[PDB]
Parts: sequence; C-alpha cells; structure tokens
Amino acid sequence: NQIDLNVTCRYAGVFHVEKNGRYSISRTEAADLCQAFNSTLPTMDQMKLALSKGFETCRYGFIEGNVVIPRIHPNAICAANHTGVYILVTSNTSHYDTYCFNASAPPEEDCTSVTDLPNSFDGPVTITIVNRDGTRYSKKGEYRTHQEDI
Ligand SMILES: NCCCN1CCc2ccccc2C1
Repeated sequence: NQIDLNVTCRYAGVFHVEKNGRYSISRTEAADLCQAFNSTLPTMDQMKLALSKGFETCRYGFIEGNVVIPRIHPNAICAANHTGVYILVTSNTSHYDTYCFNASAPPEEDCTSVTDLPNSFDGPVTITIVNRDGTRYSKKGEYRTHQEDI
C-alpha cells in the first residue's frame, strides 16, 4: 500500500507531480494531490509565468481547465517540437500527471528538494515524495477524497 510522488523544481510556485512514474492521475485526484501539497492546480497565467522562469517538462499534466506541457526548447518527442505552454487538444483518455501551484514558494527557480506533504490526512498509505536528486521523504497518510480514485 504505497504511492511514489515524483516532484520537480518549482518555478514561480509551479511544479510537476507524477504518480508512480506513469500517467495515472484523474482530474479529481489531481485536485486532491495539489491540496495535499497546500497547492492548487495552476491557472494558465500561472503556468505561463513559470515557463518564463525556466519551467519545462516532457509530460502531459493537469492545470485548471486543460492538460498541458510547458516547453522551452523544441524537441521532436515532447509536444511535437512546440514551444510555449502546449495544450493537449485531442485524446481518448483521462489520466495524466498533474501540475500544482504553491503560492508560498520562491518567485523564480527553486530547485531545492521537497521534504513534506504538509496537508495529507490520516490514512494507511505509505506516501513517498521522490525528488529528482533521489532524496526521499515518506509518511503514512492519504490525500484522495473521491472513492472512484481509490
Ligand atoms: N515518466 C517519466 C518520468 C520522468 N521524471 C522526471 C521528473 C522526476 C522527478 C523526480 C523523480 C523522478 C522523475 C522522473
């Protein structure tokens, strides 16, 4: 009963979260996950500012209203060489990664580690925050509030 949450640097408060290293988060679970980080799904404007500060990924994730990939450098296999906040238009499927926005983060690039899930609630899941440098913080808890997600 274990969940790995892979987290990135924050850029103007925005970061990327991947559950168990594969696209596996519903829109409802994404909201709950950011909430556990005392964060919200970013708005498009928040994501655009994060991009301008140096945020890019190669993964689809939820923001408020859309599923996107922020791109700085054109790469053929990441949003098909697009740059900017690339918006997913056509897909059959409902599960992706998520982005989250923490208003308390630093204004620009913050590539320090994440060492807590400050707003998770009581629960039986071993939840592990995994940073890109491999540093880990684990706690027993839960964040999912929708039955269909568990
Ligand atoms: N599915 C591709 C995953 C790529 N990510 C990139 C971001 C990241 C952050 C923390 C731990 C692992 C990882 C691996």
